[PDB]
Amino acid sequence: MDWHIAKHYDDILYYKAGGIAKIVINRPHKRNAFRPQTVFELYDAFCNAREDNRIGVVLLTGAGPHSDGKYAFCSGGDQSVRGEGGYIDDQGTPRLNVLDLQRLIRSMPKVVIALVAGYAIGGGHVLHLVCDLTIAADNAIFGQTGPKVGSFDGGFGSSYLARIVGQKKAREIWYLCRQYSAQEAERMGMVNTVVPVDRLEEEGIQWAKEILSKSPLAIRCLKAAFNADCDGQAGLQELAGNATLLYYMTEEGSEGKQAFLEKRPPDFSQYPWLP
Amino acid sequence: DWHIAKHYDDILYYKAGGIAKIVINRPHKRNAFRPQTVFELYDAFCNAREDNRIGVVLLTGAGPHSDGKYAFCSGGDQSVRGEGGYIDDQGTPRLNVLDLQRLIRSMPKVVIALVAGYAIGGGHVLHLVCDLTIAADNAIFGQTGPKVGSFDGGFGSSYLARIVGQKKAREIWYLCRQYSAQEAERMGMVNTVVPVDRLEEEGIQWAKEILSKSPLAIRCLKAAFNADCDGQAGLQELAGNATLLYYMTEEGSEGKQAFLEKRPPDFSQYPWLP
Amino acid sequence: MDWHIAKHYDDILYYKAGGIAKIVINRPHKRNAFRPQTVFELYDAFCNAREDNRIGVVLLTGAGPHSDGKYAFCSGGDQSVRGEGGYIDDQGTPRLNVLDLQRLIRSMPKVVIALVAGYAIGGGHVLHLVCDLTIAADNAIFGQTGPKVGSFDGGFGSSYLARIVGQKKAREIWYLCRQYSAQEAERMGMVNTVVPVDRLEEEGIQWAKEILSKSPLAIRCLKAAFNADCDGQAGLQELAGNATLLYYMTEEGSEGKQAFLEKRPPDFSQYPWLP
Ligand SMILES: CC(C)(COP(=O)(O)OP(=O)(O)OC[C@H]1O[C@@H](n2cnc3c(N)ncnc32)[C@H](O)[C@@H]1OP(=O)(O)O)[C@@H](O)C(=O)NCCC(=O)NCCSC(=O)c1ccc2ccccc2c1O
Ligand SMILES: CC(C)(COP(=O)(O)OP(=O)(O)OC[C@H]1O[C@@H](n2cnc3c(N)ncnc32)[C@H](O)[C@@H]1OP(=O)(O)O)[C@@H](O)C(=O)NCCC(=O)NCCSC(=O)c1ccc2ccccc2c1O
Ligand SMILES: CC(C)(COP(=O)(O)OP(=O)(O)OC[C@H]1O[C@@H](n2cnc3c(N)ncnc32)[C@H](O)[C@@H]1OP(=O)(O)O)[C@@H](O)C(=O)NCCC(=O)NCCSC(=O)c1ccc2ccccc2c1O
Ligand SMILES: [Cl-]
Ligand SMILES: [Cl-]
Ligand SMILES: [Cl-]
Repeated sequence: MDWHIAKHYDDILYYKAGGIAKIVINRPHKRNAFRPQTVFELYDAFCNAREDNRIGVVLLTGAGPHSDGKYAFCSGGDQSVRGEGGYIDDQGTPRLNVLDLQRLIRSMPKVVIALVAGYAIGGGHVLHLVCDLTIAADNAIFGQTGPKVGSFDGGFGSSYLARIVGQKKAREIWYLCRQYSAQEAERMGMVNTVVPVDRLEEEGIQWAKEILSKSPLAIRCLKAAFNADCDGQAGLQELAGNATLLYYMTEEGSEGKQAFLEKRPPDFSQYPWLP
Repeated sequence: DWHIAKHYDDILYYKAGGIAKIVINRPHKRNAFRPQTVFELYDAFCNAREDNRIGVVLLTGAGPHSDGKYAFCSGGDQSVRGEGGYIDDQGTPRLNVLDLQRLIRSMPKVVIALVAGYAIGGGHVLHLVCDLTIAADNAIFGQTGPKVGSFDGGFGSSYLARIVGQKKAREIWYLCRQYSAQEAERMGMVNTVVPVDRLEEEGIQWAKEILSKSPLAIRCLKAAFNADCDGQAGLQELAGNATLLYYMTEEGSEGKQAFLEKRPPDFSQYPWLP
Repeated sequence: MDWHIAKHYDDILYYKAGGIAKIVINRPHKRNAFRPQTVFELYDAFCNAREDNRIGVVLLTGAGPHSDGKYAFCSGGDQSVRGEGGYIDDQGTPRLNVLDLQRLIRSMPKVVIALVAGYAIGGGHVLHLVCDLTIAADNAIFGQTGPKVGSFDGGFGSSYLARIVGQKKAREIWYLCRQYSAQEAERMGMVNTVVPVDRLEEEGIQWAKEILSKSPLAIRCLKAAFNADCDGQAGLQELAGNATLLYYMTEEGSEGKQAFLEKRPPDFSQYPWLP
């Protein structure tokens, strides 16, 4: 596919083609671990994709293979910049800004697909989970390490994982910190499909296209609806927000706006009280 | 064996022993429901709810059709769809399947979807809200909303996610692909798969295993499962059953008699248990 | 492994070795059914394990094989002592005290692993479910019987089961009261791994050891986090409670304590308001 570069970053690469955007984590020397900068850039890129009216689907993946032949989606938080209370940015401030990225991916009204080749570990594992869909290469390796490396993600990393693979498997994943193959990840319900490494991107594009032929309004409403099963009032905000969006496309709704601007009482008398 | 219980235009309705059977009968539209179909379905389920002998309802689609094809339900009849809903005979737009969803979900009888061939769109959601699903090996499952300009962001989304998990639920809705009976079982939304010509017999077999159980235990469990999903509405069903059971106690009856006899109640004999 | 007896009980056995405790239900004549006393002792043992700072993992299992060659994890509430409103203890009081045990297993900040050989039925099934993890022998048999024997567990027995195997299977389990093999139990997501009968304990020990090499603080926080997806404010209590525990290890927190004891206003001016 004709990928065009959309913006230049230090830690990532960002492209667009038709209704598809592609974001690539580009720190293969650290198994694509994110440092605070990486997250800022990821945030910026996803935000860009959110703002682009032509983009309906974002493919997220890791740069590879590395000089050692190994693939990686993301290895999570860069431990070489970790200190007191978080990951230290260039200015000395401790951060856990991936939490903001998690929220953006989760709430943005575009479908996000993780394309996992090789390692999706730790925060990189949580990143794949929060994407709407996951397509794995048959060399993909999934797991958490928190309790081994002195961390934990007790937010979407735990609760949301449990809403994917159930409570028994979710706990196993976190407590033992083992590694799981692509086939195991699919069997437990956290990977949508598995393809050969050299077919990964093409599968991503194929899935993106099947989505891009759908109604954008139906898709955004559904995404909000799924979030509403998890995120209480925050979820209701997204779902009700879309109801308001749709209501702002009605004649009935516009009558209320015009009435105010024209400084007259609104006339809703023609509109029925449906069952 | 099956005795007809009431006559309808769009559906068929039978009863035998503790089992009722409701059949969507519009095979010319792959058993799509129009507002009338829903009214009749509602009426039939309500009837089944009211019948003290009925413990289990089997829900299925009429088939095979003249073209040899099977269908459970294809969802909302798009040929009667207009502004704001599906237009009934009287011109009023409706989404009354939402009421049917609620009745199936809340009624204290076990409802089993028997899916042969297509369970698509609103027909897919209908199978989901039934307590159990038994599929024929020719069954085909899927959503189409984002393709045909619709969506079910209620039980169609959230409840689906409580069955197959969030990853698969989203795939189902976003891509609108079709899934085989075997795939549907593997992902957790179908309870078992049998050959087409064994579907009804399997339904009857499952119904019978349920019919030999305590009706009180079953209704309490169904409410309990709903309570994990439906907040205060779910608590209403569950607490409601607690009240029903409390109205079978001597302690509870003392309170009633005391009021009717215009005297203060005496609960002093009853302990405050741990 | 060198198991040392830790305390004597009538209905159960209790051992400890390294960071592992083992609790065994010992009433094989009733397929390890629990009577009120059994629950009291189980509670006491788990509570002991909770109090022991060396113990990080508890293995729960049933005594066997029985004289008839049959294995059992637990067969649930002892129906021979069941009367009006509950299971009658030795003093005549009806009880459903297993509900308290369920809560202790679920909330205690140690990982609990059910090792299921043969029958895990009824309340014994629910007991396996509330344990964090389940390892089954390939002879394991799982199921509920409530609607057959005039009972039901509409608490963790229903809702939590549904958070493991999904709503369709959970309902099947309860409505039909069939039996399910170890392989079926794994396939539906309620068993973490299946091993041969004579490997069950060794697998338990192996899993326990992989957990015991992890950070205890990370593990307790994760366990609370998983409970928070299910138990509303009770879940928030456990999770927030751990946040308080961690806050009580900070210098910032200690300044507040010292200020009060020294009868002076606290000085938090040096501490930043992080993003
Ligand atoms: C699982 C691997 C993907 C690959 O193994 P492999 O053997 O193939 O290569 P390896 O030698 O281990 O690594 C390759 C090189 O890249 C480095 N590297 C790999 N992954 C990371 C990494 N994640 N961070 C820093 N460096 C990394 C390695 O150190 C090494 O560098 P080098 O020795 O050449 O100098 C492995 O490297 C590994 O164990 N990585 C560590 C995973 C990890 O512990 N992540 C942190 C847990 S917490 C997490 O991600 C996270 C993040 C944000 C959070 C925010 C709020 C709340 C919670 C958060 C959270 O839990
Ligand atoms: C996937 C099939 C099951 C069957 O394939 P097949 O190729 O074998 O059949 P087909 O080619 O369509 O031919 C069958 C005949 O039956 C008709 N038919 C089948 N299903 C429907 C139908 N649902 N409505 C109207 N006509 C239908 C076809 O038009 C056609 O008639 P013909 O062209 O020969 O004159 C396919 O036909 C199909 O996509 N049918 C339409 C499914 C559909 O998208 N329904 C609406 C989605 S939403 C829905 O049901 C719904 C309902 C209520 C809701 C309420 C609140 C919120 C959301 C709701 C909701 O999302
Ligand atoms: C699958 C078995 C579990 C095994 O069959 P098997 O044929 O191999 O053994 P079996 O011959 O039937 O039984 C062996 C001996 O142990 C006895 N036994 C086995 N299980 C139990 C048992 N659970 N209670 C009392 N006795 C039991 C048998 O009666 C028999 O006694 P014996 O004739 O030698 O004198 C079977 O024994 C059996 O179905 N046992 C009954 C299981 C059961 O119904 N438990 C009660 C469901 S409800 C429950 O556990 C429960 C508990 C607390 C709750 C608290 C709050 C809310 C709900 C609760 C709740 O639902
Ligand atoms: Cl981790
Ligand atoms: Cl649909
Ligand atoms: Cl039971």
